[PDB]
Amino acid sequence: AVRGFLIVGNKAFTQPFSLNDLPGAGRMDVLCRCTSQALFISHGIRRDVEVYLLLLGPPSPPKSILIKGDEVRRMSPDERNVAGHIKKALAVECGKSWKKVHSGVYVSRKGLEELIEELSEKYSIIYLKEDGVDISNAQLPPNPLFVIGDHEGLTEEQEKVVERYAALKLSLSPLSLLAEQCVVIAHHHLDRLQF
Amino acid sequence: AVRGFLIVGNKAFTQPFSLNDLPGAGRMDVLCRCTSQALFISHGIRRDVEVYLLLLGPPSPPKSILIKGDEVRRMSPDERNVAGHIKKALAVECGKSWKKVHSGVYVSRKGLEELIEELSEKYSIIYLKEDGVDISNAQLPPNPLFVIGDHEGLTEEQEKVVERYAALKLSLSPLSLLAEQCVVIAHHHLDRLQF
Repeated sequence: AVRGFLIVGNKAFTQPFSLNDLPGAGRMDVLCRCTSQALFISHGIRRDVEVYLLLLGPPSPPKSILIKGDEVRRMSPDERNVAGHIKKALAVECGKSWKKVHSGVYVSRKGLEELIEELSEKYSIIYLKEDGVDISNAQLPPNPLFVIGDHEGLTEEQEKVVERYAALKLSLSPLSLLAEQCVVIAHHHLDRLQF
Repeated sequence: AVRGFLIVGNKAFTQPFSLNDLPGAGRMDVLCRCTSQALFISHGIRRDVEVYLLLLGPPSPPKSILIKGDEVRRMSPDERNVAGHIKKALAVECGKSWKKVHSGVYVSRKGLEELIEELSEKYSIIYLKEDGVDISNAQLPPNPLFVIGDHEGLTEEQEKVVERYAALKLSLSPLSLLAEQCVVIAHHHLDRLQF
C-alpha cells in the first residue's frame, strides 16, 4: 500500500522566492500546507507517502517537485521549512527526468500530462472534487493517488487531462474544502481501513 | 449551532515574537495551523466558529486569545498572517476580561480554569485525545467546543481541569495526529451531520 498526492499550483512561482512572503509567491502557501498535511503525523513522517507538486507560475513553468516520505531527513511541518525545501528545488538546473535536490526532494520540468502518465504506472489516480461520487459509496484502490487543485481549483483543460487517467472522481465532504483539508480527510478514510 | 476550539499551547510565547521563526516562539506554528484549519474553507471563513488559544509560555503567562469567525477581517489561512494577528494581541495590555485587539480578535489573561469555566456556559466541552472513545460511538451536541493539546498534549493537571467540565473524551483516528488534523476531522464529522 502506497499513498500519493498531486497538488496543482497554477500560480505557484517556478524560481526561488522570498521565504517571508509565501502567499506572494503565487500562493505557495497552499502547496506548503498540502505537503505538510500529506507527510506529517504526531510521531513523525508517513513513510508510505509521496507528495507531487506541479508549479505552473512564472517565470519558468512547468516544474514538478517530488517529496518522498521514506527519504526525507530534515523537514518539519511549518510552512517556512517546507517552503525552504521548495525554494532549493526551484534553484536547481533540471530536465525531463527527476533530479535529486537533496534527501527525499526531487525536481523536474514535467508538466501535467507527463506527470499523470508516469504516476498512473504506480498509482490508481483519483480526482478529488466537490461534485464527485461520495467517498463512502466508493471502493478505494490499494495504491491511491489523489489529485487536488489549489485555492482556485483545476482549470477546465486540466480536468480533461486528469479525467483521461482518473479511475475515480470523488467527493469527501458536503462543503468545498481547502486543498490540505482534502489531504487530511483522504488520509483519515485510509487510516480507518488500515489501522 | 456553533462550533468552538480551544488549543492549549504549553510553550507558546506570551509577548510579541519574531515572525521569521514561528516554531522557535514555543511552537507558535502549531497554534497558527489550528487557527487556520478551524476557520477557513474554500469560500472563506466559517462564521459559526470561535477559536480560543491558550498560551502558557514565557515571559508573561497565561494569556488567551479569542478569534471570532463571524467578526474577523483581514485574516488569511497562511501561518505568517495568523501569526501577525497573534503578535498584535500579545502586545496589548489586558486583565482577565476580554479586551478587543481589532475586529474579531480579543485577548485576556485568563488561564485554563477560567477559560473552561466561561466556555462551559456557551458550549458542550469535548476533550479530544487518542485514547478516548471513537467519535462514532458518540452523539455530538449542537454546540461542541473541542479541547486539543499542542505538539506535546495536556498535562495530568490540565486534564483534571478539563474533565471537571467535559461531556465526552473522544478519539477521531487510530493514529496520533497533529493538532490541526484533529480540527479538520472534527469539522468533517460535524459537516456530514449538518449538511
